[PDB]
Amino acid sequence: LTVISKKITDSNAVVLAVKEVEALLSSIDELAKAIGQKIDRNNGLAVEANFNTSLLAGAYTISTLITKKLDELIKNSGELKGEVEKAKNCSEAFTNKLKEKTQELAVAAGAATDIDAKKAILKTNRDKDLGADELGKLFKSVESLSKAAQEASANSVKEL
Amino acid sequence: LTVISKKITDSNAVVLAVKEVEALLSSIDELAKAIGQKIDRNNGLAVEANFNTSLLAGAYTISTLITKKLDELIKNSGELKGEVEKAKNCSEAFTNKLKEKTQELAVAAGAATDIDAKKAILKTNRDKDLGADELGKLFKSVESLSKAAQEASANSVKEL
Repeated sequence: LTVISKKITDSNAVVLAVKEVEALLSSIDELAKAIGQKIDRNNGLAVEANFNTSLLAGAYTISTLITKKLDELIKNSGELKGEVEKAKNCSEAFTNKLKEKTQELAVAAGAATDIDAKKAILKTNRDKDLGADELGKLFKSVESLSKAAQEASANSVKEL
Repeated sequence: LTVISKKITDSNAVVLAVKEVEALLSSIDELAKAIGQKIDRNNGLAVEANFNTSLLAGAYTISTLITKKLDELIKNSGELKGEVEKAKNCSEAFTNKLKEKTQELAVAAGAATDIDAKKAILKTNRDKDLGADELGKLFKSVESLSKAAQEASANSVKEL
């Protein structure tokens, strides 16, 4: 069926666009892993602490690409327009909190401390006041948008 | 058709897994954008140079997650097993080159220069000798694996 085909196609590009953002979110989690680290030829990472300024600059730029993908998805989001819009607003709030905190996160001579950096990009830190709180709100909202997997998978399992 | 359904499902999880890696690759490109930068409350990023050690540590950890996703995909890759395996080998070569270059990329007190960092993670730098060459080989090979879009899209456009 032509329309039934076009439906499996629409719900396809929707999960695709959402996974792209999940993957960008996952890379901010890898960045948190590299807080106060250096590449280590035997161990992968060794400790080289209290120099996280540019590392944070890279989480900032990734966060602005996530907002962009959330935003472009809205026009193609269909019934999940609502969930996309609240996903994107979380992403903007994360980016805005990092910008508020340049005193702690944007330190001269590279030297944003590990303690401050974890308060920005480590979902699980106890102190979350430099962006970490918003990062977690953004994961949860994108994880609820990813309910679009059940939506699309049911589209194809319109075999009944 | 049950089997024809199962085929649209298989080719679905294949593009999904590939987009996840494309997105992880794209985040290394954002990291390159933040080479020698800091968050800037008016401008997004301002210049704070020659302190890129941990930033590079984060590209390292992301690169090891890409190999992992390429590797897990092989068992579910079907006819594109061949293209997945050469994608993963590029990813391992990128990660191995970063490890070779700890003298330049893993500098004490945070201070890996912008010049050396671009030779590792900036696809388009002229000098590519600290990983940048392998990063580009990995993009191209994953971009050819993403030919799995035509594969899957033709599966669904088995409407004839």
